[PDB]
Amino acid sequence: KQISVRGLAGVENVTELKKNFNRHLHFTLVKDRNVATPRDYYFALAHTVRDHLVGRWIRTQQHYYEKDPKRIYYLSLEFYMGRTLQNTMVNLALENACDEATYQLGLDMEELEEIEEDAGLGNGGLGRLAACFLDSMATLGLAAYGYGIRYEFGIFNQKICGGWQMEEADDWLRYGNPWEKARPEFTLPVHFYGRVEHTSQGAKWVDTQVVLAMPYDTPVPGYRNNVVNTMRLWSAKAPNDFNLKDFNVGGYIQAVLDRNLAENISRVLYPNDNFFEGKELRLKQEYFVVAATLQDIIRRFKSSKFGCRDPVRTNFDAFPDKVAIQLNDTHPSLAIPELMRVLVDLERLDWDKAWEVTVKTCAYTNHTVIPEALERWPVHLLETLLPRHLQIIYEINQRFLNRVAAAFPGDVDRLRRMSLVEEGAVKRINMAHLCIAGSHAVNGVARIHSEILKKTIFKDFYELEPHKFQNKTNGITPRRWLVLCNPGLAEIIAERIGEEYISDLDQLRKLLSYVDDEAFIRDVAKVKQENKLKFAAYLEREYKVHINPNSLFDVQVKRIHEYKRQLLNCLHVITLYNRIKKEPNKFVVPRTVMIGGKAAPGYHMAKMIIKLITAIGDVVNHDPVVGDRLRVIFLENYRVSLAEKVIPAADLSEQISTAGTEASGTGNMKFMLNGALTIGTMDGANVEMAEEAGEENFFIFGMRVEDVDRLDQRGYNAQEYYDRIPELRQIIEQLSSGFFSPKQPDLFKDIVNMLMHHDRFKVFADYEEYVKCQERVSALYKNPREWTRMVIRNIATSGKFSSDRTIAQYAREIWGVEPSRQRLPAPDEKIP
Amino acid sequence: KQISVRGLAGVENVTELKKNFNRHLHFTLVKDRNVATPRDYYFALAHTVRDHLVGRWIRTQQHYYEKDPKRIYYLSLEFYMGRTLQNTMVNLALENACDEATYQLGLDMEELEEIEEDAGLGNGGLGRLAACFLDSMATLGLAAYGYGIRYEFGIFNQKICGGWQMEEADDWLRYGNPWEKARPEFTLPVHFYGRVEHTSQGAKWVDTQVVLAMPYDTPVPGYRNNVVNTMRLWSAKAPNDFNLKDFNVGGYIQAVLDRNLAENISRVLYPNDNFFEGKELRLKQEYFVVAATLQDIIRRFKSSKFGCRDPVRTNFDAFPDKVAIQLNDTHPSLAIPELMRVLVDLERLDWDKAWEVTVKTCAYTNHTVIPEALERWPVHLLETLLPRHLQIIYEINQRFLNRVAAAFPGDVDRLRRMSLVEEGAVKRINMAHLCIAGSHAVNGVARIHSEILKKTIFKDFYELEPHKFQNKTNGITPRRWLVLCNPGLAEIIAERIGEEYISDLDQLRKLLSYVDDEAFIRDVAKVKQENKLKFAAYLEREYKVHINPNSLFDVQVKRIHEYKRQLLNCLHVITLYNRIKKEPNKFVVPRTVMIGGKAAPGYHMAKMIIKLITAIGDVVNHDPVVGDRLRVIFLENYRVSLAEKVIPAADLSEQISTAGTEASGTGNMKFMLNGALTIGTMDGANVEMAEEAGEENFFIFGMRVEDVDRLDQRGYNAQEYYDRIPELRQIIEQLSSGFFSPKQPDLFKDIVNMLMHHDRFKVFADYEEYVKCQERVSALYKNPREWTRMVIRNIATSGKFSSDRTIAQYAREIWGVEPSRQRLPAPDEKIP
Ligand SMILES: Nc1ncnc2c1ncn2[C@@H]1O[C@H](COP(=O)(O)O)[C@@H](O)[C@H]1O
Ligand SMILES: Nc1ncnc2c1ncn2[C@@H]1O[C@H](COP(=O)(O)O)[C@@H](O)[C@H]1O
Ligand SMILES: Nc1ncnc2c1ncn2[C@@H]1O[C@H](COP(=O)(O)O)[C@@H](O)[C@H]1O
Ligand SMILES: Nc1ncnc2c1ncn2[C@@H]1O[C@H](COP(=O)(O)O)[C@@H](O)[C@H]1O
Ligand SMILES: *Cc1c(COP(=O)(O)O)cnc(C)c1O
Ligand SMILES: *Cc1c(COP(=O)(O)O)cnc(C)c1O
Repeated sequence: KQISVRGLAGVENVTELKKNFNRHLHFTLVKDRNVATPRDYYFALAHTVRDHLVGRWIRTQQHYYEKDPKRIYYLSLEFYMGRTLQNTMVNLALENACDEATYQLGLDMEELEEIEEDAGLGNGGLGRLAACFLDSMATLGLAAYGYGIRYEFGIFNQKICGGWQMEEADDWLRYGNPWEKARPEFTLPVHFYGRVEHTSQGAKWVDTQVVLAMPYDTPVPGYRNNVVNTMRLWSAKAPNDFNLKDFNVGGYIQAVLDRNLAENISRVLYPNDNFFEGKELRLKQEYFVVAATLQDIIRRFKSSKFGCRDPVRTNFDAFPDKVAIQLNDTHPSLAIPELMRVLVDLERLDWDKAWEVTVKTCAYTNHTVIPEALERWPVHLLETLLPRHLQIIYEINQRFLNRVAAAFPGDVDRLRRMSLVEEGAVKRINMAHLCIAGSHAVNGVARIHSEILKKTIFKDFYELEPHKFQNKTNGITPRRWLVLCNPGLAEIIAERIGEEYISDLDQLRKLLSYVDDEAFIRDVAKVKQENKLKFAAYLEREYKVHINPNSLFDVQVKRIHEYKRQLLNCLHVITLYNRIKKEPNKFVVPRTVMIGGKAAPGYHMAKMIIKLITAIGDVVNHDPVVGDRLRVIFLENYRVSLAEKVIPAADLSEQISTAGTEASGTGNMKFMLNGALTIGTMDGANVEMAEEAGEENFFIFGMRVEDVDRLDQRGYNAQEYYDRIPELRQIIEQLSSGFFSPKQPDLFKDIVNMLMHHDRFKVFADYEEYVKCQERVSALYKNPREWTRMVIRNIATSGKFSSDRTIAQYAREIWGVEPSRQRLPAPDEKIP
Repeated sequence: KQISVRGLAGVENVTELKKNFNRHLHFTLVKDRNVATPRDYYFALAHTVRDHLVGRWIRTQQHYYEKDPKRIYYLSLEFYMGRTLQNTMVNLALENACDEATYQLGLDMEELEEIEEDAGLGNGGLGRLAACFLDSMATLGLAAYGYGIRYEFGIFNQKICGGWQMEEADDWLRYGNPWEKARPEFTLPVHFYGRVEHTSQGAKWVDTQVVLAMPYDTPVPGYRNNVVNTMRLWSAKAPNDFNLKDFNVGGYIQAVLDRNLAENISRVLYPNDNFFEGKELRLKQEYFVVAATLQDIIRRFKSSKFGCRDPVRTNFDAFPDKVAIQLNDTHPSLAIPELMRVLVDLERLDWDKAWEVTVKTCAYTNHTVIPEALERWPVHLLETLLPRHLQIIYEINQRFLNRVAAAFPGDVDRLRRMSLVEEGAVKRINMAHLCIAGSHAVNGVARIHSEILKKTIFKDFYELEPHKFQNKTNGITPRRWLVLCNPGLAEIIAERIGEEYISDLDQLRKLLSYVDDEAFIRDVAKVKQENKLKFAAYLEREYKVHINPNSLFDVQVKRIHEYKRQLLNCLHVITLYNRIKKEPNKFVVPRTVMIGGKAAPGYHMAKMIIKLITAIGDVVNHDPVVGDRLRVIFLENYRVSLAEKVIPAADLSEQISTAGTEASGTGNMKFMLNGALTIGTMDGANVEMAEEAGEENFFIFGMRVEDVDRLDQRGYNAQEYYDRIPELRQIIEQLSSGFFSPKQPDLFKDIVNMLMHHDRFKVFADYEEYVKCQERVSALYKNPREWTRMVIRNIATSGKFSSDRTIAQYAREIWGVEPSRQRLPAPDEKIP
């Protein structure tokens, strides 16, 4: 029945909304009632909600121009936004008035929200982080700017055909985007290739090709405080001139068709999660965000109340007190040599003076320690495409290694290990060394990840500069991740403690005084039950299904990777299958195991792991002896809007990374706040979460970081595990015999040789502890009342994992900025 | 001071307009007064004017769906619209209220109209015709549809650098288009390549690639009668599937970058005027309009009150009484085999029965007799790209030549001359033969052009089917071409005869009773003078100039071609130059000779002719002895909105085509209605115009069609002319000596060898008569009063050259449709 505090259904504003809705169907959409579709209705609603945003967005921006804050620019190559409609109504408190208004126009608003396409401009974690951050910078009142690429194809749509992933182009822009404001008026040029001449006073980047960067702005509304900040996303556009001009007389028409070569820089998002691919088109995407963003930054500093102020030079020795740029991973590292290039080559500051300014402005977030994720660009590729930025990266290495030398006299290996230039047969630039060297702050995303950085990959850097290294554990936004996807839970919590918790999540602690309160136990388990019934039917309707809603909904949803160990969960699922087929009239707690997530194309192992899951589902789900008891499902095309549907309905969250690989995790937190219990290793933010709810209100198993290290020193031999555990040996035999692949028996023999001979993530070493820890999960699900009271101990202790906490600490400890909860005055106009 | 009847500046609607204008700056544009530019103001105005259009457009279309007219589809690959803002206000009578409203918002509306980009979706004549037709079908109340390609780059922008044309891409869509309504909702597929299998009952076009055709609609408002018709322009979009799907596993990312190959079909307009280029991309553009349009046509027949009606089959033996398709030139000829393909292959009608339906639906306009303009497609290219349409074109040739054979027994040369298949070493299909064979009507665009067709190129066709051949002389729209570009002239005429003439131009005859009326002579010469002063300053401001406004403004503006004979006008200009330098203190009527127009890139001669003109301007305009007396100017980037500025200010119209080459002409008519006097040959519609004003109120010279034919029989020898005329011989010597090219003396030696040795258009044969006829022009300009009274005899007799006359005859004699002047009721809605 919903009607939670989705705000007020004010009679006035409901008459105002129905009116404006009907106006956009007519004037904007040019459609009449006896020819408009649901999609037409979705669009009229989008444009009406978007109209209540703009006086606040115009006022917020006018406001920062006269009040001149220090501004925070968050540079990221991914912004994984998902849908905007419900969120904007949550934030603007329009949700009950517009469901009334559409109720009375006769429509079902929840039906129309499903017509919205996700903005899938990110891959997984790093980009959802960027998107959660944005909401929390807007809610904390900060003059903050998200800058990225407007990709026309975001992350691909995954189709499973014959158990295999088939990729499809994510054509999210086809029907339009009501939430962007193209600003061609504000287009800027980006230069590529060319050459350098060092003439008279200095270096000059000459005979470059030009690509134009065209801005498109989306409003980011804070939670109910009248602040609407901007995300500025750049599109690539060919110049009107050389494309034809100069002697490129190989066809006028061919010359016009070749504009595309240059518009290809923002055509598509590279589909890889935690993996570097040294592709020239990725380096152009990286350089293109940085060049157009830095011109926008320098232009707002110059012409923001310094526009007035002369008397000596444009003094950039105020630039760090007016500017902060956060580098989200090393994909924007070119911001360092680019700020040096404009400062030294264009503004003709002195190197030392421009460097000090660059360091005090810049800061870097590391997102993984895994080697193959790290960005090490071929220097042949850097000086063709950016010959001046390679000069500048050489000068910087030289001055930095002279700082190392002077502080660690004679330690010639330190010099070679700290170098930004990796001498090897294919000399490369290590971009994370660049970022550490040119940022005043470097941070990890969970305390364990941040300690691993200090003790192993950046230890040379940490003893040279202890002061750069920090931690800022990730967060999730309680607006999307609690009140937007779980209005039932938010209602029952608000009903007991109020609504002040959505901008102050630590308040969830007050729920601890209701673990022993019976009305609350019935309510917490009833929302969980409605959400499970609502997801059961989602799959029978939108994908034909019959899952059983009374089973434990066991879900692992995240990008498909070997470190994430979807395969361990796979090994758990066929044990349980085989225990059942051996003692079939033995009771067992029923479960639906749902596993979903995207594989990069060409990550062959990840593509085999999808095929293994669906192959376990083909057998398990069609065995008459198993019945209700076990159902294996692959959840196709996992994305942000599916995550808002499957994380509310889950009972068990599966976060089983090998310890020391998952830097933080954030699905982690989405499940803890929404009432699931976590099975997991002492990895990433899991460690912090078990610390917040009590180890005992969590299900930890497996090796700790020391134990993987103790096992690598020995040498990991999986033949030992196979040999010592019959249950495991049997799974391996089934796999290699063709039990799961009848017609093609040797299909999964790649995963078996991987597990048996070169498994980097030690699946078999965590298997016994995982099957045992999984017995304890089922034992407690059997006790409903007690499963629900540790769920309440998890929800009530989730406050630390709100992004408002993360961002209030980035603000204070790195940007040097202060958070506000205050409402911007922002009404608007009126005259007659 | 303007304020003509540009309608009423109603206080109410002026308050309504200022209000809505301010609304779009805020809600649509997201801009505030202290940050909006002129372009922002232009856009808010465009969106407010466009809002008064939509209830009429939605009502007009609802109206044709219940009233079910026969619909007229005008298939054209060019629609040369120009700007839409002023036109829509002219047609909707909003022009005085919006100039008041913007006056009071403080803006200058005439300033904001100049921010509008032309829709330059056409090359010259054929496409402006299509655009004039559209306005007149909407003004005559016809259920008519313009269908074309939405090109992203229309015809190039011409820059002259060093006297040479330099092409630039026409990026008209950059800042947006407020007048289109994308309708992705209504996307349809177009198939290419594949193969045919003839299975069981019939042929099947199998294994085709698919390109999606995406519709974009623009409103076409009739003059003040509440009718708003649609122009539907198709965009090419890649499928989401094979682009990646199938084994096109040569990169996921490369697969996404290759979507462009298919979106290239509507990237750019081929820049050639009256010239065929057998390029595969042109044939895909041609097939793409036809396939998506014909699906739209069949779908509105089926599902328009026949949607209700069953009881036997969908009977297409009602299709010609419900449908008319006009083929604008042979660029849509594929409509014939495509209607046969759907009817025979898809609806499984019998061939004879589907053919009769195709002929009675189809009709064809020929636009030129010049050979190199004619479209003769390589059959290797037709059966790769469209293997079924080549089967169908073979069957049709076979049945047609069996009709010829039966009626002209034994005439084996007729058979080979009438064939749609030109056997030659590169077998080709003659598309005009196809069009004659599959249309029930074929028409020329001027009576002489239409007689030339019957007597020479299609004479075999005419004696086989006399009944197909017709004439429909072209027209120009008096809305754009009189009241929109010349409000001064329209005011003074309306002031004496009223305003009913703008939808009934023949009324201009009433002005004949004011040739001997003095108030009218002062008024007709004063508007001409204001318009000349307003164009003088246009070039000094927008291009730095100082032309003299008291000189005779002598202008030839049209596409650069050898048949058009810009070179004869060039030969006139240096005679006059040399007469002056020989008798310098002899008075001569001063003139500014303006020549402008676009050359196709790679039409080398046309590109030399531009260079010759600017080279005559470099010498002539910098001779101290010449002074005020002669100024040669190249009018750069001639397009529709420049034509609205230079045709009002002209005194002399130059239409000097070699007789029998210009099929009709329409610049012709624009100048006659706007008060210029025509110098011209007895070519195209010039013949009809001299017939309407009296031969004597015109300046005819040169060979008539018989004389060119009499000279070709002899053989044309230009050495005879050179030999017999000293003035000519001298021009040739100057040209070949380097008089006009000091630093590179042999630069124009290509044009001299062309003139002297292989001039197809007989420049020198019309030279004596042209210099002599030009003496008579200057003699009358010396007599102001008498130049103005023959101008009044030209304006007063222009009525026949309105497109409402052309279209009322296409309607009656070919579409079988009746014209209405009645106002559609069309107000709109209201409720509380
Ligand atoms: N030159 C100016 N005069 C007055 N207001 C301005 C000016 N420049 C910016 N503003 C205001 O501040 C906003 C900041 O623009 P931007 O620098 O692009 O983020 C503008 O949209 C206006 O509200
Ligand atoms: N995320 C990944 N993890 C591990 N190996 C990968 C991953 N993505 C790709 N690969 C490997 O790296 C190559 C380049 O990446 P891609 O074309 O994206 O698969 C592939 O051909 C595989 O050999
Ligand atoms: N199925 C229908 N029911 C009612 N009105 C319709 C229907 N189909 C079309 N119309 C009306 O007629 C117009 C014609 O659409 P079209 O066939 O696309 O040119 C629509 O925009 C509606 O105004
Ligand atoms: N409109 C034209 N009239 C005459 N010759 C032309 C024209 N356009 C092109 N040509 C010739 O035809 C060839 C193909 O056309 P284009 O590439 O458009 O110039 C050119 O290379 C010239 O040889
Ligand atoms: C939050 C989120 C993630 C991150 O989940 P992890 O378990 O941290 O990998 C990935 N993808 C989607 C769609 C998400 O919403
Ligand atoms: C009307 C028009 C033409 C046609 O002029 P002609 O003299 O018939 O060639 C060509 N181009 C433009 C821009 C026009 O407006």
